[PDB]
Amino acid sequence: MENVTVADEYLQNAGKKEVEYLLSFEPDRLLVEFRAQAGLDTKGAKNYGGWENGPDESRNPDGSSKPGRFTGHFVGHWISAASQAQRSTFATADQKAQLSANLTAVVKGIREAQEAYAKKDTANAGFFPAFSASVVPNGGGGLIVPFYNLHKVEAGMVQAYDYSTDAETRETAKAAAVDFAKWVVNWKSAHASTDMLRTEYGGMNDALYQVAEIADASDKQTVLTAAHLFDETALFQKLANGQDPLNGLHANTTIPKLTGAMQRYVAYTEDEDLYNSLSADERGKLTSLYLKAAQNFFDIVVKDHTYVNGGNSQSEHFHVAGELWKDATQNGDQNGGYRNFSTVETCNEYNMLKLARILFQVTKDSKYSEYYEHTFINAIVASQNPETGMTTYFQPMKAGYPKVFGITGTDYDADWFGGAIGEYWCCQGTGIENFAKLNDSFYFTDENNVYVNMFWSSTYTDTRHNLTITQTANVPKTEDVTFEVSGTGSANLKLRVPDWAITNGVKLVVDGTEQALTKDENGWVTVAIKDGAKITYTLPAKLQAIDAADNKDWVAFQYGPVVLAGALTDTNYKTNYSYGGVKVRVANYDSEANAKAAVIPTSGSVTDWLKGIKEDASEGSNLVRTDDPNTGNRETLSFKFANVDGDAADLTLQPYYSTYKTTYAIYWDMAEV
Ligand SMILES: [Mg+2]
Ligand code: NA
Ligand code: NA
Ligand SMILES: [Zn+2]
Repeated sequence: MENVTVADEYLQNAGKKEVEYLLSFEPDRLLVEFRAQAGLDTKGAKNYGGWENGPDESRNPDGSSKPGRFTGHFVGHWISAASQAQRSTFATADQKAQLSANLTAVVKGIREAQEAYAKKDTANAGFFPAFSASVVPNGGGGLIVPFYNLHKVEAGMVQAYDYSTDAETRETAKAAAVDFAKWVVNWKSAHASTDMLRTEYGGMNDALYQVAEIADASDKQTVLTAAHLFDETALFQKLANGQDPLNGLHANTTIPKLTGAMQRYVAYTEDEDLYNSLSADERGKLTSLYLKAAQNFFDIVVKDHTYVNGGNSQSEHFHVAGELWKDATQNGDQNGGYRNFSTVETCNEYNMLKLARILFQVTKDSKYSEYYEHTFINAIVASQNPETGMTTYFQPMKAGYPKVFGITGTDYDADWFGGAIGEYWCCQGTGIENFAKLNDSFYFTDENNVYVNMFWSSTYTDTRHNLTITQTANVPKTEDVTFEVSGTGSANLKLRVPDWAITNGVKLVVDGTEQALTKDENGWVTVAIKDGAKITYTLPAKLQAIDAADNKDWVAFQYGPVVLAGALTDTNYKTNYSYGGVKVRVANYDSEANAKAAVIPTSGSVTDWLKGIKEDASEGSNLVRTDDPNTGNRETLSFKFANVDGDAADLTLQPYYSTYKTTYAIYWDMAEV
């Protein structure tokens, strides 16, 4: 098991805020709806409200009756995140003791509700009673996407089994998760003619495959059957056959299904007894249907459906391949609803990162690491307000919007949000996981190989070996990454040659001698390491312009792995949003800010102006790096346009990921005088 301490100050703050937020939740309030539906004493507690409202006005903080709600979804994410925080290195010993006690109380409380519910309703024994079993699988009575909500609890239980230090808690989580899988099988055999894939079910196949790994031998086949009930093979077949069926599909609905296809692959290939239990046909389909569907999905998404920050979707859906400008700009800027601002739901990138991660673990292809790094910085890290810890729903791509974050719904950050009842969007629930597990994908151990997935100052150890690796990195503020190795034994360090680096300037020095950048068949350079190894890896950052396939005149700028944004106008977090959907905050457009994002070359064409951008961002470039590399931290990166007219001439471009106090431009409108 990896242990990774994080020395990067921006990521330390991000992770510490999340631990504080997780600690602000009370177990009895998380447990209210489970208890109520199971007939157990609720101790007069209220649920946390918003998407965690239930049907009953006396238990809902806002007093509403049968509101649109997603009961259990955020409780499930909280179990995941509080578990992840036990494994991660942001929480102190004392924070971990308290959060672990809280996790144990929630896991035991849900198990108790499950068991009490099973006696009230034997036919549905094993159901997690977050809401009425009568609305499975399509919802009803204001309860939306039941299987999606249950998926979070089931996924949560696996994380608690994996990461709780409390033996009873692990055993309780396993019993709960296996009993829920048995429920899925019993429910579906009783409702054999009911389609349970038409309504969003989250990553239920994924979670159940993960349950099969933890189940007792005599339960595995039952859990595998449950998992496979949630494999949408008709979708997978289309994808495997090289179709792009995505136009009109809900994006966050779809992505986790393919992570579940990959979990099937992993579950069967990593347990020889399971692998051997398949037919020859089934065995071949692991590769020809499941892996192939996921590989092809990932590729079509990144090539044809992805914005410069690694994100996808508009109004929560995929649209026409390549029509990114159209989706981001031709859907209105009026306040409220889901319009231009509704690009790049943040859940989608949490899911894309998990898909890239399991594709990496199976294939070792460096392209998945390049994507991971890019999207982790420019969509996930970018999603957080560094003062509050809260996270985004949408990420607008058209210029002139602010970033809008959620609220706590707890006494955390009361100086910002006062006594307001929380909302607990999906994006806030994936959000808490993003920051609880923030250090889980820096390095991957595989036999005596150690893959460097991202470049961050950190220290890596693993209980399976006796080497310690300390990385110091600041890219792209400074260009040298160093590694220092201590301990005993040997290993093979695997390094990516980033596409974002100026290729001819990349240099690898190992123990004071330059090494060639020879790649293995998966794209990795390999360095033998042992005690006292010292590596300097020079990665000069490339400045580049990235347009949309459907509009050469809508252009974002990126320096090394950091997408830049222009700071346009001041924003006020108290008034800069409206509502859309179910209690979702959506950004309000600033048309004066948008007007500043016109990039008008003083002389010549837009094409010639773009050609005059230099990769090294030096004097003479049409976009010039202005910060001193040797002063300030990474977020002090700063750029200015040159040879342009109007307001853009005076703007600062800085990292998108750290921009939150102003409206911003990621994509600029290139225009002739
Ligand atoms: Mg796992
Ligand atoms: Na083009
Ligand atoms: Na001001
Ligand atoms: Zn979401």
